[PDB]
Amino acid sequence: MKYMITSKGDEKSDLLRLNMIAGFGEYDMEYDDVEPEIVISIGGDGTFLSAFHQYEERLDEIAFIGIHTGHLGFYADWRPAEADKLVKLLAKGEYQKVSYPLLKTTVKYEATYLALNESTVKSSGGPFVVDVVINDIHFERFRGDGLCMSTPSGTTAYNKSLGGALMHPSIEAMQLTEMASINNRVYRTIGSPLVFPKHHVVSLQPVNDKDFQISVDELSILHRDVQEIRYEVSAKKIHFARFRSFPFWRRVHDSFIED
Amino acid sequence: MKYMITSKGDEKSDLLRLNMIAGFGEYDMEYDDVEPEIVISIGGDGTFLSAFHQYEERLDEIAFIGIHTGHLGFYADWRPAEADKLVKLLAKGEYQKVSYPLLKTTVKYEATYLALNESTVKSSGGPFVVDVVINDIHFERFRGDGLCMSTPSGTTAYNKSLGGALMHPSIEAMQLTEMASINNRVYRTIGSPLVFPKHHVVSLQPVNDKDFQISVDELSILHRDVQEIRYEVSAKKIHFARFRSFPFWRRVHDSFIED
Amino acid sequence: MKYMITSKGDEKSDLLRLNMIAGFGEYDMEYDDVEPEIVISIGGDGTFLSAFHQYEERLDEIAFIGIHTGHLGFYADWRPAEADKLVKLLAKGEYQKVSYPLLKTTVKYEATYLALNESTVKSSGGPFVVDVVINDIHFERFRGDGLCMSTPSGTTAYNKSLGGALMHPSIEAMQLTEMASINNRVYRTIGSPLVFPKHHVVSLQPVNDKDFQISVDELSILHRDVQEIRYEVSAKKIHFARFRSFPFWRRVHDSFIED
Amino acid sequence: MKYMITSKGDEKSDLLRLNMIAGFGEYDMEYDDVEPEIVISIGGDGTFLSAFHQYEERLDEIAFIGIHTGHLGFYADWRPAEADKLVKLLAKGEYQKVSYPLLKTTVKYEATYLALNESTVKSSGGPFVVDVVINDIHFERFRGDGLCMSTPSGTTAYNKSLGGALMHPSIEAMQLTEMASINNRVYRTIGSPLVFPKHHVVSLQPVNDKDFQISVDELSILHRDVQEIRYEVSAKKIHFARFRSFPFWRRVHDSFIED
Ligand SMILES: Nc1ncnc2c1ncn2[C@@H]1O[C@H](CSSC[C@H]2O[C@@H](n3cnc4c(N)ncnc43)[C@H](O)[C@@H]2O)[C@@H](O)[C@H]1O
Ligand SMILES: Nc1ncnc2c1ncn2[C@@H]1O[C@H](CSSC[C@H]2O[C@@H](n3cnc4c(N)ncnc43)[C@H](O)[C@@H]2O)[C@@H](O)[C@H]1O
Ligand SMILES: Nc1ncnc2c1ncn2[C@@H]1O[C@H](CSSC[C@H]2O[C@@H](n3cnc4c(N)ncnc43)[C@H](O)[C@@H]2O)[C@@H](O)[C@H]1O
Ligand SMILES: Nc1ncnc2c1ncn2[C@@H]1O[C@H](CSSC[C@H]2O[C@@H](n3cnc4c(N)ncnc43)[C@H](O)[C@@H]2O)[C@@H](O)[C@H]1O
Repeated sequence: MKYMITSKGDEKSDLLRLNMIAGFGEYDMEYDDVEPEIVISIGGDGTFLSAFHQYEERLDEIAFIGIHTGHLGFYADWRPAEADKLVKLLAKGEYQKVSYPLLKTTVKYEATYLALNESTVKSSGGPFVVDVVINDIHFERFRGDGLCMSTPSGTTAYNKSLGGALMHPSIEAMQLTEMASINNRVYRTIGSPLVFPKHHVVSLQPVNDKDFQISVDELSILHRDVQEIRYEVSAKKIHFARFRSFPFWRRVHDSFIED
Repeated sequence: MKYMITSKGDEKSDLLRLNMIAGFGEYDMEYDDVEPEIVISIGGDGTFLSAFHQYEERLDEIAFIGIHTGHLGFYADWRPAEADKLVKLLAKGEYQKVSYPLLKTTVKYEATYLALNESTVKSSGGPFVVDVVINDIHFERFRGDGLCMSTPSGTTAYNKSLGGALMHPSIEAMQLTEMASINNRVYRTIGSPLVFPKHHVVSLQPVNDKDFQISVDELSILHRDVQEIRYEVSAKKIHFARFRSFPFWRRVHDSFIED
Repeated sequence: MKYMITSKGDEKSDLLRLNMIAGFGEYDMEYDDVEPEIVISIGGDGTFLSAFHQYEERLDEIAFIGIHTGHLGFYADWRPAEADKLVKLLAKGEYQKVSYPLLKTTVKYEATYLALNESTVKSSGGPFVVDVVINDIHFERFRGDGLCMSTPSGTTAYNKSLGGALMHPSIEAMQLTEMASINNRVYRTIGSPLVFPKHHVVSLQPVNDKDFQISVDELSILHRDVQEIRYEVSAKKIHFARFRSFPFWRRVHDSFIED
Repeated sequence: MKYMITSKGDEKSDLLRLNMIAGFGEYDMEYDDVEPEIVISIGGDGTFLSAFHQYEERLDEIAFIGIHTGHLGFYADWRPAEADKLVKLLAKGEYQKVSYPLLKTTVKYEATYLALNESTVKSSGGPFVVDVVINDIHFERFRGDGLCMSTPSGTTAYNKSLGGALMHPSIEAMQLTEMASINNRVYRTIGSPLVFPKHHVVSLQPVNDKDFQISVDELSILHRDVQEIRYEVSAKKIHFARFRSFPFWRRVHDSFIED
């Protein structure tokens, strides 16, 4: 199979990558970073996120795998010590694929983005004020620091820090959380995180200022003269190559409770 | 069709019920509170919850409708002034059915319960301490006041007060929230609400004391010599009779933002 | 000096107590559990809390010291291994006293209680609903699970679990936190914890049911036919005997961040 | 007395100001915006905050008064309709002064600032990571969006939105709240807001990046090559001219519960 390997670019990760490439040389495996079928990321979740965005135009043709040299690995299944076992298993085509939901962001002045973790919106530094419209229905006028829309796998990231729920990635949904909402006599938001199914469309519309800092995972990005920001669950999915059982809730336990 | 009407039992609700029965007398509609096909609740959500539990052995044969004389009505679609329009529409079979997910609780010493909103667990007054087991995997030792497991329609109730996410009821899931968790050097919980798909089983197991106060919606219930408490999304669903568009997110807006 | 020692009552604590008493026998130190000037607690914070309540009628005549055999010790300064150094330092009168604020609870049908950590109020099992009156001014109608009023040293306990602020115990104040407040169109609470100075009086008044479960630290206590529950910062203080520097914020760091 | 009046600068506020000046012309009152003894603000809390910062070098020589043409007025005592009664009462020297605590911010590369509401720190857009040092004791490594340090009167503002406690302004203290803290296996913060007495010093120190966006009330301000950010309760206080009883907790009730 065609494969490539991205590295965090430190000594540890670069050497592990060189060793895996040497190991793949002993099988029918071609290194191709233009049209790979397998993308191996060696580093942290940041490296993994970069791999995803490198190859987001061929998501349906790629299965992703992560090796963690950190630190945490929510998108790592593998420790560096098991790199040889992985080469072997991967060479013999010994895996089933698992798909996770993604988030489509549309910015209208249209620019469209795909997020694996989340997309957030904040001011250019003045007040944030936006109207939140759900399936063409006006839901609330949000005043505060910003808003975050998360995929299920993203719920353990920024979402978690904002008080969001952790959602199993078999659920096809997206989750909206508030950053520092203003609530008083005058000014009212729901307060609570909101979980939306497939085919629901959440639209953010400016009230005064039309300049926003928009993030998509690790990318952040001042957008000027914005008319609308639209969120929905993508029709596209990320596919992981999976080689043993490592359930989501065990990954959550390992990352947050104890390992 | 066979129908019945439950009332909150105050003057307003009883008279509305008598008037609807008189109105149904002008159509091919038989009052039968043993085997109804339509159950009309007149009161608040408490009255509605009682109606549901009255008839939970024939959920697949019944479509529910709520008239609110309160106050709030998350399970009300109807104001008292529209009672005549409802009699008319209902008589002519002019409706599509909408189904919402339910929560199965199993208490092992087996007693099984069905919740429309939630089931909660707290101590008999001493410390609460339970082990939380997800699909046979030990996830955490919870120390605090209690735990709440919510259906999607229940997410606006007790769940919301505990910091839970609001979930659209088209999502087949259940949501676990903490009550006053202890977190320190020693003692660790996830903190965050957790959303589980269909077929996931969350099990609570005692550590010291085996006596718990368990609630299922409005029913609460000291259980003695408990071995296990098991939660999963039910295979059963509640069916509503629905006569116009009144989207979930608009109901949420109306109940929490402004009406 | 007159002293006594309370023990958690396990093997470890009882033996440490016997050894300290033997060590005190070599100085001018009289064991007197009726009118002690020093009260040594050996166990956890629960043991310490019991010691405090044992002797709350002679708080101005007593200095308290805690040895932790647990676990956590917010009211422990001492590990079991330093028990000999403590006997020595204490025998030679080698200490300055530090005072912490206390909370006065008055229950009117008057019963008055003193809390070192907190006093809480919940239902007898039905709805909790109370009117919150601050210095004779009606502030809110609280609907939810209950309320907690904390001393500064108590802010690390139940208060912390309810989202309360941690307050340095040099601040003469009390802090009110909510348990699962209901907030919607109809029903409104402040949401936020509230910190009150000395001489402010917070009064809770029943709306329907007049039966409440009231806790004062580890004591809990169904009160019937309640007219009022009144909170204010006590004029009385707890005195600790203190032998080296162990700042509050370092105790907090050690108990919650890492030790 | 020497006085001046700042206006929000809309039609309503400018005309009210012109009318008050005309009314003051009938008493022994000199308009002096260089060395006033009374500073009247007409607008919102934003206008009030600007007045405070206009005159922060002569805080001990000035008593402040606010008229609200909004909206909310936490620093307003007065509605526009009572402007005449105020001119009269103020002319006759008919008032007692009330003082509120302030927050000193020191930024070391020293620049010092005084806040009436709060000072916050966030990244220049990369990760925020800072070491939190309390009275020279290392307390935590904070990873997240930022931190907020609030005065007692500021606790109803940004602080409240971040989950902070509301504190009565007779308490001489400052309150530190987190913005979106990261908490996992690796990375740990206290979570809870922290309340510090007078004479406690909280210091923030950079870990990697040394560029921060620092706010002081409405002023925000990229600081480059930062070595330290230091917070303590100021020795300086803001004085209000006060003409009738309008207790803090009633102001809170009116702004957040109902008016
Ligand atoms: N999926 C997931 N779960 C848990 N942790 C994750 C995940 N993805 C990344 N990370 C962790 O994010 C950290 C840097 S990844 S770079 C971009 C991500 O930063 C995250 N981020 C940004 N600000 C915050 C805050 N304030 N809190 C939590 N997470 C944040 C956000 O989700 C972005 O997608 C590092 O500790 C990773 O292990
Ligand atoms: N589904 C739903 N959404 C929103 N509000 C609801 C719902 N169902 C009932 N209610 C409201 O609950 C109140 C009493 S219903 S009796 C049993 C329910 O009480 C609810 N409960 C109990 N304690 C609390 C607290 N502390 N907070 C919120 N909700 C609570 C819980 O969900 C139970 O299912 C009344 O205001 C109803 O309009
Ligand atoms: N002051 C203080 N700080 C931190 N931890 C404390 C403190 N005092 C006691 N404790 C801890 O409380 C636990 C049992 S003490 S018995 C009575 C106390 O229980 C506490 N309690 C009760 N329910 C809860 C919940 N749900 N969360 C936190 N704390 C709770 C409350 O403050 C009472 O005063 C044990 O881990 C002690 O180390
Ligand atoms: N003291 C006080 N209490 C309550 N509300 C206040 C106060 N001071 C100002 N305000 C309100 O802040 C709003 C704009 S004032 S301009 C600078 C202030 O903005 C506030 N701010 C900035 N971001 C937020 C967020 N996200 N939430 C709450 N407050 C925020 C912060 O406290 C700054 O001092 C307006 O509604 C005022 O009535």
